[PDB]
Amino acid sequence: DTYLHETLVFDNKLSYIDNQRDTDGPAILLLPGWCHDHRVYKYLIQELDADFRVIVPNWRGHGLSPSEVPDFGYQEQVKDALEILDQLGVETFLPVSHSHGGWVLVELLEQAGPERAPRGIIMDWLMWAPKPDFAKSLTLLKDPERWREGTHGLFDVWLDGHDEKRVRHHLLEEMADYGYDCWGRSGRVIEDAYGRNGSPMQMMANLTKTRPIRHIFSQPTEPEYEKINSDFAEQHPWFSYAKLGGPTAFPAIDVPDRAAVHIREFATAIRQG
Ligand SMILES: Cc1cc(=O)c2ccccc2[nH]1
Ligand SMILES: [K+]
Ligand SMILES: [K+]
Repeated sequence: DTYLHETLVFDNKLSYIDNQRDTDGPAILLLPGWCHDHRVYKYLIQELDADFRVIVPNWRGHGLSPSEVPDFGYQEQVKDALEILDQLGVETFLPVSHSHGGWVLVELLEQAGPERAPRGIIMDWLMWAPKPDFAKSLTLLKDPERWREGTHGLFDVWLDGHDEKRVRHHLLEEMADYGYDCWGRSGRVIEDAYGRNGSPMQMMANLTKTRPIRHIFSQPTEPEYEKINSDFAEQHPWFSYAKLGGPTAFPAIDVPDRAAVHIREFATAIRQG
């Protein structure tokens, strides 16, 4: 992209997006999920580019040139993200995550505190403990014989029977160059994160300093899913959700306008005390 930079972060060389917009805070920090890069945010960046400083960190072995790296998890993602934020001299940021980027967002909210990271937005992140089908997929991702088969079953779930041109391009073209190294790592970390933390909702409830977090999602579409978000929202003043009605698990791609108004609303709220 026009905005794609690269820096040394401890051992590893990481690419990141930085639009270097010279404007009022907070910074908008878009956090990739596993085994994809800033390319998932190219439509979202367009919505935000003019009115905000937009930062997109790419994880170790993630970017236009995927490469094998030493095993790491979401704690390393936080430190990696914070190291890029120190080098860019960014203080106050609004983290916005996609899917299992959420583990990075919540740990980041903890480690940075409510002053630097006063709110967060989590997009299409499975709020409940893995269901058998998702549990099955992590299995396949972790198996060096069937990891690719694992990715294809997930692609089926994320597209939800839609011929959605932009999302299909993301999955089959922009994730094509990611291998078992990444997809195997993704299965290991996400499985461990649900195992260790219970769920995203347990992790968020467990924060030392609870904060405005909004879950914005299109999937899953079933009533039972909306109710756990609704019940959690009832129990926690700080939690809200928005069902975006988009066709796929990638609203950043297929309803970027809708993603942006929620991001903008949280950005506005931050700018006003
Ligand atoms: C980009 C992306 C989205 C996901 O929901 C996911 C889940 C498991 C493994 C890898 C993954 N990768
Ligand atoms: K279509
Ligand atoms: K609430």
